[PDB]
Amino acid sequence: EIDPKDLTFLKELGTGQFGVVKYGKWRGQYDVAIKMIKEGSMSEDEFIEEAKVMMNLSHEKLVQLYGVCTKQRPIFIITEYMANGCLLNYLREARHAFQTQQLLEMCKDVCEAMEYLESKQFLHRDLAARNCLVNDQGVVKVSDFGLSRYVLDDEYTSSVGSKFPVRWSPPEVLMYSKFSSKSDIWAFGVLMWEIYSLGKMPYERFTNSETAEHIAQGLRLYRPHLASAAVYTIMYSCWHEKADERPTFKILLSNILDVMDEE
Ligand SMILES: Cn1nc(-c2cccc(-n3ncc4cc(C(C)(C)C)cc(F)c4c3=O)c2CO)cc(Nc2ccc(C(=O)N3CCOCC3)cn2)c1=O
Repeated sequence: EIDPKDLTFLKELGTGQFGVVKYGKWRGQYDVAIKMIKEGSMSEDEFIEEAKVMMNLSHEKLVQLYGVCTKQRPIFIITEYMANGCLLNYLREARHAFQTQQLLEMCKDVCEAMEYLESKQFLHRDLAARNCLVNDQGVVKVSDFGLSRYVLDDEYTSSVGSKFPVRWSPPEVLMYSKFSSKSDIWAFGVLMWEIYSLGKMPYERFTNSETAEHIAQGLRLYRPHLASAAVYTIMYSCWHEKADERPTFKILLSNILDVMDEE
């Protein structure tokens, strides 16, 4: 529990599923981001109970939760501040002129975070470049893990809703609501595709509805130009039609390290 007397509100950082997020300082010293949870957007009591478990998730590649303000409304969520914002927009800025080793290191950052979540049996459920952030050193960290469970908007939570992450979801989620570790694995493969494509929309010439068909029929994202055969094999291995034949994040991490050594 953070005391809101110890916060300031300095600049807007944009809006997400729960409303506005601000940059400010905590204790007059520490940079933070502050989610101000919009009324009606969150299952607040459930989140408050889960925040207790989320306070114990800590890894260098996970955005760090500093605390919450829950003796008031709106509730606030206080985290690590990530100076370069979301990965998706960062990827899309041509000035960065990334080398492919830098792209692979972004995949590795995310894979490390995801291996830690997997070790805790904790699903993200919306892993995608829009839900990763980049700090002032260029390190990518996974954000907003587990928070999909508290979203009240049916357009997000329904698998045929307009906001559901269709292009990041495996067939068994879209058809049956079968969420598992292996559904985050599928999304991670799509995220590597986003990274190697410099932030293109997956299935860029298809709708959500056409994507769900394409993939249920066995077809897959093409190799981005910047991806070697070895990198494409890694992302592609995340998309096996049999969930149980997809790798774990531990295996992915070893594969990524091997390719880094090879390249
Ligand atoms: C910690 N933090 N947070 C956000 C932030 C802000 C708005 C929304 C969200 N967001 N994103 C996804 C999401 C998903 C869900 C589910 C439930 C759908 C998964 C639930 C949610 F609450 C959310 C959610 O709030 C976040 C990330 O949390 C943004 C941060 N930093 C910056 C820094 C710079 C700039 C910028 O302006 N620039 C200018 C151009 O150069 C680059 C930098 C912008 N932001 C930050 O440090």
